Amino acid sequence: SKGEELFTGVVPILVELDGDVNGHKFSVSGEGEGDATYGKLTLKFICTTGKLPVPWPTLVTTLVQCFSRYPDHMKQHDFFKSAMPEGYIQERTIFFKDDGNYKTRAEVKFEGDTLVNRIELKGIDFKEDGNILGHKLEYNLPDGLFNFVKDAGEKLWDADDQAKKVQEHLNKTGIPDADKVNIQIADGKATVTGDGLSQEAKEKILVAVGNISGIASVDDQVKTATPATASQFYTVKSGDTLSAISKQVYGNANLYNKIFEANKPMLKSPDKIYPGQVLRIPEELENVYIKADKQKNGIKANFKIRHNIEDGGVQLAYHYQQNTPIGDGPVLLPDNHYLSVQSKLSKDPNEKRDHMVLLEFVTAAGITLGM
Ligand SMILES: [K+]
Repeated sequence: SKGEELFTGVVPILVELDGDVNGHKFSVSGEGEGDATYGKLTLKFICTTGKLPVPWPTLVTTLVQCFSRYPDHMKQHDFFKSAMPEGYIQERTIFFKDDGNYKTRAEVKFEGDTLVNRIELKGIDFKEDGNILGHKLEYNLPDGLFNFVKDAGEKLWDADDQAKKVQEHLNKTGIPDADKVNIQIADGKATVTGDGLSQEAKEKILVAVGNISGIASVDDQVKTATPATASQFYTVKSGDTLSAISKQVYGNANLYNKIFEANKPMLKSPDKIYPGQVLRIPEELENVYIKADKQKNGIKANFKIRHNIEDGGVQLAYHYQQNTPIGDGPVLLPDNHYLSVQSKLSKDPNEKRDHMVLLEFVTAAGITLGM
């Protein structure tokens, strides 16, 4: 198990992708670094040929799982590092439901002190007005400033006494940790400041202040003691039901109670949603499932990605993966396990080329009972 030595600290990363999707050719270069002790990746990608013809999110999985955090009890199962520095070949087919597919072949290996991921991608059969080539997928979840339908929500005053009325509302309705934030109201703009809340507790506070009549935006100045993926925020439409919303955002109405619970105690029952109300849509988690493929000396994985569609819905991307070592030295062939991935996409306001900034955390784990 030599290869783990190479990952004990911060390691620079080069990524190069040459892609052609339905004859639309493009290239991507990536620079940054990974820290496998923390399963952490910090990378920025640039479309070097111009504008990217597909949504950036659809390329994330293709654009170095040797940087996954494998805890001590899991190191027996870390195929990815055991193949270093000679590396591995990583191949996938990605089936976008009701649309085209990507086929990818990548070489992942050290070149000097740098871990390099060189990729060839070919996409075919996509609908030129589909969600992919039509650029209908949301890039990321809005940060920092959240917008609400200004005149929707609880009526706390007619048209610091305003911020006082808000704080009393948060308290009276039972919003957890309302006593750990400070509210400021400036002409339809609320600023919420606080420290050491959960991601979930923060989100419930933000939504409860925004769902007040006369509040058009909420400035999230709240630090979470600990990150974690944010939820989607959904604006209720005339005619909506929680069941129909669930069908759109998750794919089935049978997850409607997931939305209801995630918006308690602000929301008292499924029938009390109203047009213009913002609701938290908690992530439906997807894991990466890995298995060994010994008579090929590597591993297989399967998983799916949920890509949010901008104007409502989810585009599923089914992934099937095979990894084969490049070197002939023995490698670790793991037991069945899974990886848990948290990813955040952002933009450099000063960058002018088509790009993607990526922050990612990945951890390994053993298959659970509920699985
Ligand atoms: K409002």
